[PDB]
Amino acid sequence: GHSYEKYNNWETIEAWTKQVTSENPDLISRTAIGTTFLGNNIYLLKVGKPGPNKPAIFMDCGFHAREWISHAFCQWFVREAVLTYGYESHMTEFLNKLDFYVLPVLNIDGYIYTWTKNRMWRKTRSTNAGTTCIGTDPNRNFDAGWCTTGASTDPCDETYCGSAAESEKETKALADFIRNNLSSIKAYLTIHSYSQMILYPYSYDYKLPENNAELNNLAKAAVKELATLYGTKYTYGPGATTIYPAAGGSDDWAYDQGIKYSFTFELRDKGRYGFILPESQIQATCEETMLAIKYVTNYVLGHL
Ligand SMILES: CC(C)[C@H](NC(=O)OCc1ccccc1)P(=O)(O)O[C@H](C(=O)O)c1cccc(CN)c1
Ligand SMILES: [Zn+2]
Repeated sequence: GHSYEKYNNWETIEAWTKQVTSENPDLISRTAIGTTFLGNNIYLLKVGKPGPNKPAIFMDCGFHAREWISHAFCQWFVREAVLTYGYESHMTEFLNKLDFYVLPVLNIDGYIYTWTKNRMWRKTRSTNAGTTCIGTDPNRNFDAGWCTTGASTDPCDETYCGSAAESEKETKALADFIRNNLSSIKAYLTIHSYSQMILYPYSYDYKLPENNAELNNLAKAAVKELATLYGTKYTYGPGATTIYPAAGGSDDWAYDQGIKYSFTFELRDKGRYGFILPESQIQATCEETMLAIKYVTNYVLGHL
């Protein structure tokens, strides 16, 4: 069975996407936006009070297989949306005015692999010509300074950038969806762990984005808000200087598509448990992250 306070395997998350939609058709629609290399269904949940010509925020989780708290957050977010709509004024306004496109797990094949074989797997599970080595790093696979820095051209490496930008079915599916909905998508949020950071462009170069001041102020306010709940301290800034250079990232790509609010979240912790964050921290991690996500949503909505 599914639990919001445990890590759930893909079979369970999939059944959950169907169940939560079936139980809340007036707040959620489910579509598949493509298949993974191994033929799993890439679900996208449109969360919001349905209506004509609404703006949108796009959020994905599960780019990287071992970052289990990421997957857990997208599920937590959806329950908060459906349970508090109509009761909590902010979420009610959010869902009335805009849609959240929530992609609960992008790299499903890798996620399944962390359950069945190797808990520390990161990449996709696609084959590579000429080698037995498996997988591409999805967050090096976007057309954003592709493979120019902080990425490897070797399929056997953890940061393999792929045979070409969008070579992976999963990243092509995500990019295709965003390109087809650029007019409506006002913010792009991509959830990773760990490090307790909010990052914004750029990661493929040390150059700063045109609205750097605004993004910094927004990130600063969001981390302050997150800390109000349990005292958890986040840092923030441009990807390249705040953590390390990493070309081909989805946040940089989305930004260069014209989505002016583009953020990578790095959730708990700072290395004590790393990727193996105990289930006993899921609730607190998700609740504080909610505050930051809602702060950003409120800001974006107020600036349309
Ligand atoms: C502990 C976190 C920082 C994660 N990093 C990570 O697992 O690094 C593994 C690694 C292994 C070998 C070489 C280089 C890196 P992740 O969430 O994967 O960091 C991402 C990424 O590497 O895709 C990240 C790092 C820097 C900037 C961005 C935003 N574009 C995103
Ligand atoms: Zn990651």
